Amino acid sequence: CSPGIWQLDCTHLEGKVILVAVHVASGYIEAEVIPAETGQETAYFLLKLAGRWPVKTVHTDNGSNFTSTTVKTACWWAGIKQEFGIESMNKELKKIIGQVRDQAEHLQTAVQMAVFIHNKKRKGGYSAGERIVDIIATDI
Amino acid sequence: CSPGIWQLDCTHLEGKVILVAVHVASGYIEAEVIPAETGQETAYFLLKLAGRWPVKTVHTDNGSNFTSTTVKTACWWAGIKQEFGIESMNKELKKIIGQVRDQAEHLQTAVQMAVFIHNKKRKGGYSAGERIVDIIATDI
Ligand SMILES: [As]
Ligand SMILES: [As]
Ligand SMILES: [As]
Ligand SMILES: [As]
Repeated sequence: CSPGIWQLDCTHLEGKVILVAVHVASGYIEAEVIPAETGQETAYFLLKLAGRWPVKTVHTDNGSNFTSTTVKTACWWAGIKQEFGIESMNKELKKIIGQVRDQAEHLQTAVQMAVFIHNKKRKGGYSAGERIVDIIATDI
Repeated sequence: CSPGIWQLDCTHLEGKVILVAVHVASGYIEAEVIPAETGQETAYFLLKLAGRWPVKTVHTDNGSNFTSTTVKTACWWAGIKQEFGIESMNKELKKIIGQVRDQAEHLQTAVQMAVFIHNKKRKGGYSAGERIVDIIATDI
């Protein structure tokens, strides 16, 4: 699929919220533990993502995630569209979080350790972190 | 220079702390407004950075920035070394922040807008965001 398509959803763990972005073409992920599910936090994450990758469109599993004017303003400013109307990651990620959870005091540390492990793991046969960079560089 | 060298420093603005990472070979930046200058926040940012890019070494302008065991543990786990013993960005970035500051309520929004503007600006003649991806993909 197109190199500009992203998936953005939130999951819950230990009473906290984890924001999870997936680059659909590569399987690369970025993730953050956020205070709670707020439009303001979603908007921040979108702006950071867009300043780093060529983000064209973002899909989500919960469309109400994007209804706040803060989110719509971020998407407007960054030139991002949404699709009005991947699972192997959110499973794998929570699996990897589980494996490393006791090795870190704060969930946020375990989450970033798990993202690192996911993006560097070679499946075949590049890693997801290698694929995204190769896909983006190629499209240039 | 080598594609694995990063620069990480903190600057201050409006009573808040901005963490600024620069990919030395490309001029690409990532930045975050953080509560205050804490080892814990530095460690989080390092782990996120490392899960996304092939980070080998990080330089800083304030070596005491890296003395907390939290930071040393993050660097240990991610395989990152520091150099025991770029300015055009921190100037340009605060300049760009200034230009957009009134267009956003929170400094954190202005910071991400400024990072976006910096990484997408074409100097010549790719943008910094294009250069980093091309440098990393090539080194694969
Ligand atoms: As969400
Ligand atoms: As959007
Ligand atoms: As700092
Ligand atoms: As280090």
